[PDB]
Amino acid sequence: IESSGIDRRKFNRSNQAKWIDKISAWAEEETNSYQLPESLEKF
DNA sequence: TTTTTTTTTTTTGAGCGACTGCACTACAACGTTGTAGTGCAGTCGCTCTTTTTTTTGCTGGTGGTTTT
Repeated sequence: IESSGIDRRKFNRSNQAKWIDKISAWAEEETNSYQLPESLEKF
């Protein structure tokens, strides 16, 4: 846990859990950008 | 095979990016609280060119406009 990393990441993981329902969509969630190793290491 | 009427407009920009406000936790100052950093959402500016390039048969040839 970093100072830039807020404790509301479980809400983003719950939003990503509701995203995996069907593959008919085309646009992914913005919160996947929270799960990047280039962004998590800098935070 | 015939025939009738009639004068009212509307609608239209959206993605990119910043400003500002409220919530939310991390961490140091004085268990608790104030300050700092970030996320999310409502509100708002802005801005979207320029232009020009061509061969065509004067009557090419038994052709041909006009009055009773």
